[PDB]
Amino acid sequence: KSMAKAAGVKSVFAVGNTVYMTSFGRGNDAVLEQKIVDTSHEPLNIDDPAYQLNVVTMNGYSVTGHRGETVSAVTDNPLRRFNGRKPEQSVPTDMLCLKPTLEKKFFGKEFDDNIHIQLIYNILDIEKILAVYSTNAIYALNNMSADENIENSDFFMKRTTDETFDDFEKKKESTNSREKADFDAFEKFIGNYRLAYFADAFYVNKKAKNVLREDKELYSVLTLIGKLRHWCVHSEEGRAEFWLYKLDELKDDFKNVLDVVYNRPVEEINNRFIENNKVNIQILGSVYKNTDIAELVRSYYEFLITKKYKNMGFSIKKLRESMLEGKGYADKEYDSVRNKLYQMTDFILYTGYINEDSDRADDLVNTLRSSLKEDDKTTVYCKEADYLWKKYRESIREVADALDGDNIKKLSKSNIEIQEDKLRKCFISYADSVSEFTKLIYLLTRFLSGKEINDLVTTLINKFDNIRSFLEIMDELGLDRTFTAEYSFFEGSTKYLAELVELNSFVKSCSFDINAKRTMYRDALDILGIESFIASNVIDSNRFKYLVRYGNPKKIRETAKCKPAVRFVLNEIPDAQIERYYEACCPCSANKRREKLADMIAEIKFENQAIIRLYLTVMYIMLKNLVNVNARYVIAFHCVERDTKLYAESGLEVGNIEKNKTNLTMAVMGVKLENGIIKTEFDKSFAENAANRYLRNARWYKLILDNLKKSERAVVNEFRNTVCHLNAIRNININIKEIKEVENYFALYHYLIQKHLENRFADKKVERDTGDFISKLEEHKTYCKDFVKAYCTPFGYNLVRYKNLTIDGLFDKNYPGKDDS
RNA sequence: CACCCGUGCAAAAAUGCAGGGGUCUAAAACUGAGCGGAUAACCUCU
RNA sequence: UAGAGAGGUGAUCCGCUCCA
Ligand SMILES: [Mg+2]
Repeated sequence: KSMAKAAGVKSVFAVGNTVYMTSFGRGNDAVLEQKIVDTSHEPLNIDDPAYQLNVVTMNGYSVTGHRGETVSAVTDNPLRRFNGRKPEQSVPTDMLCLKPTLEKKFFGKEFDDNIHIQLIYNILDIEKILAVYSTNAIYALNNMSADENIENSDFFMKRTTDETFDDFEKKKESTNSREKADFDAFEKFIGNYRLAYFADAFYVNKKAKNVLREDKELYSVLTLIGKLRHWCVHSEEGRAEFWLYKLDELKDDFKNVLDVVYNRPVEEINNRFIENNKVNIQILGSVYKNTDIAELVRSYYEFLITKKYKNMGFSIKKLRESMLEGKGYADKEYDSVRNKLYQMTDFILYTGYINEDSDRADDLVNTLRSSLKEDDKTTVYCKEADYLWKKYRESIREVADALDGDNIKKLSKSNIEIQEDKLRKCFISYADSVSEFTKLIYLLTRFLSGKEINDLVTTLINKFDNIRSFLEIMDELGLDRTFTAEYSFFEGSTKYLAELVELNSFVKSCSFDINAKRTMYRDALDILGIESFIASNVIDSNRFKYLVRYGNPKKIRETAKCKPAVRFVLNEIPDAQIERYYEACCPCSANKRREKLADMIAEIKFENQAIIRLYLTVMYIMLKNLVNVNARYVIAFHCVERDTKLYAESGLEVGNIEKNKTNLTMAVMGVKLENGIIKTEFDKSFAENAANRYLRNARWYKLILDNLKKSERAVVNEFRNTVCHLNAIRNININIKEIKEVENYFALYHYLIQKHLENRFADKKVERDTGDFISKLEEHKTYCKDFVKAYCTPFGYNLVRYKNLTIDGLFDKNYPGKDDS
């Protein structure tokens, strides 16, 4: 987008009165080129200048890079920020005017630079991205007890990693009713039949059958996630602030359960790596009659699992496809062992390429990089494939004829006695040499879907890589960086980055218990509305697996009867897919086809039936999107809970936060609540004394003040409780009963929230504005665009977040829209 | 097609044109060759 | 016609490596 980024300007920093500029290095690193003080620059990195300064002035800098095509761009001097037309230049502050307090929190003192603030913001992003997935996981585990649904202070809410299971059992005989209820809730949870849906966490094999873990292990696994959620979404006090970063100091039981949970996939991958692929290696060694067997298994492990030496610069799969084309191996007879044949051929190609065919690989990579046209690309691929086939014709023939039918049985029954000394060097690390943070993260992802698992892992690696790059460039300048005593967890950022990269290689979705199949047939029976085939068809479906985890089957069955909701969601379906779906089971235009398909979906009944796939697909996508929309407000509430304490440390009289969470935006504005109402009216003088730069502008200050008078503490409290507990989705079958016409997922989610709020506040007196909002909601049969900004006011101090979270069209990145007024 | 900031030309104190922002939001990076993961769709054999 | 598995293919989102 920006021409400055294209020109190669990575970042612009300002320390003291001197300004440094960085450019992109190898990977995600950084390096200094230009330093400018008092419009006078001295070059650095003489060996390879990414860009050069055409002209220098106090206003800005002129650069022309060589990253790609010669592109000229102009960058702005950060020292002149906030000091325009308004001794008149200084290091820029934070938009929230909360920089010195954060710098004092994570470091000894203020550093008067603009790098540490970026590092702190990147650190905060870790908690910000952990909150959403932690609350999603805790919702997934809380989905149990669906039949006897109740809403109160839940068992998972009050879980802390202070008392072990030894002390927890003491509540069994205690006369205290409050603790008796908690212990009974835990006992009821431990006997739930649906626990098998997370067999990768609560189940362990025992000589062999999968069996339920011991009680203390289960309690530890539950309470770890519970405490993680409570710490990340709430605000701690005392020594519990630094729980995640002083994770090294738990009790023994949690360490043991983390070790046993994380070790099982490693044992299944590494310990029996020989046995799983024995039929392949035993013939590969025959093919390589003059190589070391230990080196061969080492190379096979490197290729198949870690892919450490892969990515040489061409698709080996395409090379194999072009090499085998036109030969007899495409025939149907070899289809039984076809996958093993491709694996052997690919490994042979790789091994030949890494050892001897190095110059050829380099030439192929250079030729691929030098050209752009696809015709030349495929011609070069075929040219290399012909030579490769000519060289390797005999070996693949040897592999193919040695992998026929009963010969595999003879291969399997025989034993093998390889030496494991050379192989263990490249083994992935066991649980004995793995940090607690990665173990806890892995335990967290046992309750997430594939998309969520990938997003979490990738964002974590990206953030840690950014932290490492900032640490390195901080080292380059020569300033102090050493963290405080209680925040030393980030000192070894490189170790955690490499560890997470290793973890990402083998992380997979949680496997499902074999014995749970009986429960599947009854649950899938109810999700199709067949009350007192399907098991063979839809149980294995991934949509069913990701729908049963995050939703009550009965509520999902009931919520599909709402015709407009189903009608809207299938609009995003590509034309070809729905066109195929329609004529598949129905026996003139796209819109009527969609409407008829939605009507057929709504009235699904039983007593050619390929319609089931579309129903599960649409249920899965709409539920996932509704969950994702709610995830944003969890982030906002977590940010509020952090910012109230940060501002209190800053010196502002924020006051109590839990009783009324509008206190944050009230303290920033300089207005104080009096006798239940905001007495003061708007005045321009109040804008100049805003606690942060966001509320300095008069118009948005007045808008926030006007909207604040229509907010109520009880409504905001209930909205907060609904957001954290996800009660809007948990009671979808009632809150979506009488919708008329939805226009986007934002509107659907907010209508759900409105209906929930109206349902609960039906028997309590309320002030006039809320009554007017309720009257508007019921008559229009759609979400009100004023209540949405009325109860979203606690995030008012962050004006940008306010606008994004209350204006339809500014909320979704993929669906831009117009702005009001 | 949101927010903030700088510069040059208009001032009636507020607009236009042209740029930057990991220190704004779920939110910093153009092209080419590849790796991994996740959800799909199509074809061929059983 | 609708119901198993394997292989391949045109498209999507996130991360990562190399060169310009
Ligand atoms: Mg940021």
